[PDB]
Formats: sequence, structure tokens, C-alpha cells
Amino acid sequence: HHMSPIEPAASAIFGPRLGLARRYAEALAGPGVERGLVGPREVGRLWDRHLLNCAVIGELLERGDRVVDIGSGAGLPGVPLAIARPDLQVVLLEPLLRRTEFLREMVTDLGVAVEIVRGRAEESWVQDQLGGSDAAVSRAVAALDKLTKWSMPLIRPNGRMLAIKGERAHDEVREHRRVMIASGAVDVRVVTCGANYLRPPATVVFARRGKQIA
Ligand SMILES: Nc1ncnc2c1ncn2[C@@H]1O[C@H](C[C@@H](N)CC[C@H](N)C(=O)O)[C@@H](O)[C@H]1O
Repeated sequence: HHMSPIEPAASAIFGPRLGLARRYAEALAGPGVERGLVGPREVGRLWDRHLLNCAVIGELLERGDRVVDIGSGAGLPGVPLAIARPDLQVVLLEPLLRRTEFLREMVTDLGVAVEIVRGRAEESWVQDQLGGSDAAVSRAVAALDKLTKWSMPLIRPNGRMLAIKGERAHDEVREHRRVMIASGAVDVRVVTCGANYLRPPATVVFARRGKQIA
């Protein structure tokens, strides 16, 4: 079978919306695979590697944050985040129409307060449409320099960038810190989330939108 939630982590993270989480995992395991959006090998990793690892980065988001998920793909990390944290207002930014079709289907079949923008982060109209967001999250999108260039315009002054990055976080920070600062980041550091539940924990390149103009 192997679609039943990993406990107690799943209830820790999703609480009363565990059922929404399970519905989402099922659709990723079903139509997500049938449509070529979820790799077959990932089906048995949907809880620990995808839903849980993505949703724990909510530990770094304040109540009621407006969040842009840059390059959401099949909904990761934005949809696990929205399910875990109903207080958030999540927007999934994704350019591929095949993927946005998928996302709209799921978001309506879940009742989750998630919106979908089909566009690329570097587009002027996107920067206007999603400017002033409280946070910009991402996973598996781009190297940290381009990612930060894409993220900072969408974040209000003193907002937060959360780039899920894994064991390559530190290297990436060390390589790109300088140009990250030039793009408007300050206080760049590697942080971990969900360390009560996951080993390794989720590893996130955290930054603030500093006051400097890029
Ligand atoms: N400039 C861009 N702006 C927004 N999304 C992009 C951009 N470039 C690539 N993408 C998307 O980023 C996603 C890359 C995927 N590898 C990641 C999907 C998802 N974030 C995941 O972790 O499973 C794709 O779905 C792309 O269509």
C-alpha cells in the first residue's frame, strides 16, 4: 500500500489538516505520476522526502505571511506549507502550463487557500504582481545567485527568503553570498527546520530582504 502517513511526524506537522495532506499525497502518487510530474521512484518518498520536509519550513514563517513559492512544479514546497499552516496565504509561481493545470486541479480539489500564477520570477509583471510578499520559498529551482536575484524583488523590505537546499546549502552560500548581498539579501545563513522530526532536518538557505536597493 504505502500511502499511509508517517507518524507521529505527519500529525505533528499537519495536525487537524492531516487528511488534506493525505489527499495531496494521493494525488501526487496517482495523477501526478500518470502525468509525468512525479517520478515513479518518489512515490515511496512522498511523506518523508517531500510533504514533511517541505512543510517544516513553516517554522520560519510568521502567522499570516503572504508567501510566493517560486517554481512550485507539482506544489512543493507551497502546498504542504499551506496545508500545514492555514494562516498563510500561499501563491504558487510556475511557468509550465502542464504543471499549472495540475496545480489548479489539486488546489480546487482541496479547498486550500492557495493561488496560482503562471509566469517566471524574473518577469517585470510578476515582480509587480507579487511584490511586497512576506516570504519567498523554493526548492530545486536554481543556483543560489540566480535564485536570490529572482527572490529578492518579490519580498517586502525585511521579508524572508527560504530556499530549501539540502547538504549543498553551505557550499552554495559560500559561493554566492557576495552576489546575494548585491541582489538585496542580508543576514544570509544556513538554518535547519523540523529537527524534532527529520534526520537530516530540512536544510534551508535563509535570508532577509535588506534595506539596500539592488
Ligand atoms: N524563472 C522561473 N520562474 C518560476 N519558475 C521556474 C522558473 N524556472 C523554472 N521554474 C520552475 O521550477 C521548477 C523546477 C523543479 N525542478 C522544482 C519543482 C518543485 N519546486 C519541487 O521541489 O519538486 C519547474 O517546475 C520550473 O518550471
